[PDB]
Amino acid sequence: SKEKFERTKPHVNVGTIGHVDHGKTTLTAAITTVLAKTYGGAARAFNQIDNAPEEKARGITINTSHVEYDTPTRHYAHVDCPGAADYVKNMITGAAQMDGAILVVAATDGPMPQTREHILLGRQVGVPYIIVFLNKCDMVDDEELLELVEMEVRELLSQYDFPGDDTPIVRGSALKALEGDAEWEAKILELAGFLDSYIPEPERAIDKPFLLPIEDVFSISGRGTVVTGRVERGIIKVGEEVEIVGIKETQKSTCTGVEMFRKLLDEGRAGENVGVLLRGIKREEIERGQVLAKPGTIKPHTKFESEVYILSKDEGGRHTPFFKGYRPQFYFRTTDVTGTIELPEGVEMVMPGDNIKMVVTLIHPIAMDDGLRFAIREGGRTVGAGVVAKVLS
RNA sequence: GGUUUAGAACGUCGUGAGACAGUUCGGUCCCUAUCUGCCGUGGGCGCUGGAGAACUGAGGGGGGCUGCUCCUAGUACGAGA
Ligand SMILES: Nc1nc2c(ncn2[C@@H]2O[C@H](COP(=O)(O)OP(=O)(O)OP(=O)(O)O)[C@@H](O)[C@H]2O)c(=O)[nH]1
Ligand SMILES: [Mg+2]
Ligand SMILES: [Mg+2]
Ligand SMILES: [Mg+2]
Ligand SMILES: [Mg+2]
Ligand SMILES: [Mg+2]
Ligand SMILES: [Mg+2]
Ligand SMILES: [Mg+2]
Ligand SMILES: [Mg+2]
Repeated sequence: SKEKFERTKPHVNVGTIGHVDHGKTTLTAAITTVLAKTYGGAARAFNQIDNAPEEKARGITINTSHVEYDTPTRHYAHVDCPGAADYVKNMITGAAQMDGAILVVAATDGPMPQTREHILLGRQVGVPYIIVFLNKCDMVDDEELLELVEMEVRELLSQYDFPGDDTPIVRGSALKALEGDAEWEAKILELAGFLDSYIPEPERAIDKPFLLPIEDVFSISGRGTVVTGRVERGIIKVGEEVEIVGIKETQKSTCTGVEMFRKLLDEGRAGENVGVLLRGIKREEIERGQVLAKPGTIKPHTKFESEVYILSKDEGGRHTPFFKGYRPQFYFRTTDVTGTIELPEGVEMVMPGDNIKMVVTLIHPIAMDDGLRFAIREGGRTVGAGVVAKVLS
């Protein structure tokens, strides 16, 4: 916290996606070192990304570790999700902010079970565009075998609603480009070109009132409690009133300071990932899941009508009916919450692969409006997405 | 140290002397090796004229334990761990 971040170049929220032990932290670490040397960004290393006793004794990503690197045209803000079966909740918070993704497949193994589950989760939340990166290559010195894997990735995307053949499948090692090989360094500089060319400049909302869903809370020793998250809409100013709304109850506060990757900001606008400092609030009372709205706009609710689209075996969901009393997990913006379903009159059962309305009573109150969407999950697998119809409370 | 001498006590059994894999405190462990055996170490004669060396090797003996850490490799395997 020292340098004022000057607002040059359009901000793009990027993140990696992939299977476990399949290239991801190494991919980001290579992007950090390569873009530092040629284009003249900040250095950093692979050690600073993933850290602590829990992510070393095993050697896996559990929390969402972020990076900020720059190119001539645009400015990027990377996110490394955990990619594993047990940590799928905190993966969704990183994936929700992401506009243009970097999928990671491997030329040795190929497609894996969670590579399918990641892409299935992304569309229901909000991932318009996606790029593939074959992160091994050099392990198999053969032209025929490597190109057979390229064919399999186009099938995954085209089956599950995407361009498929139009998506640029770049190839190359991360470990060779990390240390400094001239042929492999330039092949990741080519991926930087595809991030600019393929993914467009995302359209932000700088008009409708201020909102900020919290992905993860912090406690800076000196200043107080800080809350990170993408500014989903509107603008923030250092001094304005900020009514916290969500789980538990509803608190009043003021914005002490906005920052972007340990650098100051006056006007933190919509689209970019910023960490807002609060006035006289503790680490205990503020929870991961709540939202920072402008006073008077949004109101907390725990009962709502919604036209939910349940999925069948073809898309990816259930294969059996269910009566009232069913309690799955609802993923609104960032965090999950349980809720009992109440079906309408003249509706005995809910078959899979059907379009119906339903009143859902949540256990906690969460803020919502008419137009918002979510993705239901239960039993380590998806159920179906929907859209909010009417507020009831 | 224990169990098995003589002293003493408790509990129990006995009229009592005393008794009890019941308990308790105290209580002399001798021998210079002839022979076999064994570990060493010589003298004698032999090995066919005598002497000094250096070998060969039948045969015999000794020795043979094993952890942890890296590399291959976070590779095969495994949906993940
Ligand atoms: N030889 C080679 N090894 C690679 C390459 N990319 C990744 N690896 C290996 O894979 C390991 C990195 O695993 P990650 O993908 O970071 O594991 P992770 O963070 O759990 O992955 P996610 O679950 O996707 O978050 C390293 O120890 C590398 O040895 C590559 O291009 N070539
Ligand atoms: Mg990682
Ligand atoms: Mg591992
Ligand atoms: Mg004694
Ligand atoms: Mg005695
Ligand atoms: Mg004595
Ligand atoms: Mg003696
Ligand atoms: Mg021998
Ligand atoms: Mg051995």
